[PDB]
Amino acid sequence: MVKEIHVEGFEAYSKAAEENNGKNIFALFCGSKANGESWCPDCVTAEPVIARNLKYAPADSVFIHCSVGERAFWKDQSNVFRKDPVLKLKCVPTLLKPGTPQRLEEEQCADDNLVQMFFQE
Amino acid sequence: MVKEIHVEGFEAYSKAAEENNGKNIFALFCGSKDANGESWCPDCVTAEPVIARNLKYAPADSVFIHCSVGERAFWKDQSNVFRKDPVLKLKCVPTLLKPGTPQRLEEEQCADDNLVQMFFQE
Amino acid sequence: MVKEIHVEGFEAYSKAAEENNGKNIFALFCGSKDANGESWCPDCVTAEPVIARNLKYAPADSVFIHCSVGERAFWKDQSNVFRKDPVLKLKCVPTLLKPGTPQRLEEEQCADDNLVQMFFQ
Amino acid sequence: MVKEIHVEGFEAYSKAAEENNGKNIFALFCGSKDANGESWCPDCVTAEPVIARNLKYAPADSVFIHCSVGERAFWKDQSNVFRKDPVLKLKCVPTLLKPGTPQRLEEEQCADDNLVQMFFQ
Repeated sequence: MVKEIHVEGFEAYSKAAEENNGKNIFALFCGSKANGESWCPDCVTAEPVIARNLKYAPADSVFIHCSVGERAFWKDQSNVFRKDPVLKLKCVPTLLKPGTPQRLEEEQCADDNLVQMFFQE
Repeated sequence: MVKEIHVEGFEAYSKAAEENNGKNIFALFCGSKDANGESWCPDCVTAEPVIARNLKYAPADSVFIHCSVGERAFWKDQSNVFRKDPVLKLKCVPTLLKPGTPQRLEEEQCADDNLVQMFFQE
Repeated sequence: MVKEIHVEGFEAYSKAAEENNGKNIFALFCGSKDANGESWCPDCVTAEPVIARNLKYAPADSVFIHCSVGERAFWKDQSNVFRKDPVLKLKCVPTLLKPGTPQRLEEEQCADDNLVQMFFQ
Repeated sequence: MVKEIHVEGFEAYSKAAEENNGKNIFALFCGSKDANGESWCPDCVTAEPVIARNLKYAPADSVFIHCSVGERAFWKDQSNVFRKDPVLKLKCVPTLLKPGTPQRLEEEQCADDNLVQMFFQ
């Protein structure tokens, strides 16, 4: 297993990221959950692909699962995730290694080989 | 210097990419320029010199493909061949990408001197 | 002008249709737009102006429901509520239909000026 | 209907213009359409239907000249006959112009329904 952190919203994400700033951080940005209905279909498709490829990450990695909030919050073009100078999120799902060019979006987050490449190097 | 190819449109990109498939390819996708070198894509204008002075960080034997996607009116079409390509999946210009990898920069990140260095660096 | 309702998703369409059940209902089913006003459905983009300039041919008290079915990822789901509804039985976007009738146009026929006129007139 | 002339290239355009010099001429300059295919000019393709549906606003005597300037490579030549012509002074395609007047629309303005109606009226 790889360490995983589950956060809801930008403040909770920021705390997790700042407390792991010394580590190999991978982050998935996805829509919030009717508990057991995500509003983001491509998020739901990505989760299991990401889950089965996390083993390819280097041993002491940290996986942050970040729920961005409700669809209406996410649709706000000026929301904190879209305007963050490092995250610069354009959509959910996004898989990213913060502060690097390593990014996958939408259907690419369910692409088994690209997700393996993302975690492995 | 690093080998550079300058291509205009999808079929010309496709030829360069397929003839260099055995090589370490970096690609920049930008708006086409006018007859005075004038560009409709302001973020593309900004990115060009940052990318130019960081290419030296790419490995030896890299190939840099400078791809003009065409006019604004071509690019504005949400169904254009660059956006629908299953590998490129372009969402905006400028895009800096290693095709078939997670290595991608978009818009103002293409003019970020440290992210562009990191993108080329190996 | 003809009365127009703009709805997003199945629940909002269902409200509009049930509150207009005593009226002459025309419905367009289209891919959802981005903040950018931009569409993932190119046949939907081509149809809206054709439909906009032919709506004047509808009987004066008609009700035109513009229904955004959701994102591509929602629509691609072959079992989604729009495709499975017993009355709508949507097979594609765009679809122009008078619910519970044989009157239906799909894909490029929604940008056919004479067939769109015929649909409303 | 309004009289229309379809010409390919400068010499053909010059013959149509000179043979109609007594008349109210409107001219559209667009890219050539390659064999079995559309043009290389997307803004030309967008303009054509807007222009076609507003031509009825033109006055009595009117003549509409549809002029293909040639291939993209010819057009991109900054010294080509259309760009250098002392009356046409073309800067881009599409261009809608009443030769020898200040009446001119370019690029996206050629698909602006109200500016095109105004140009013909």
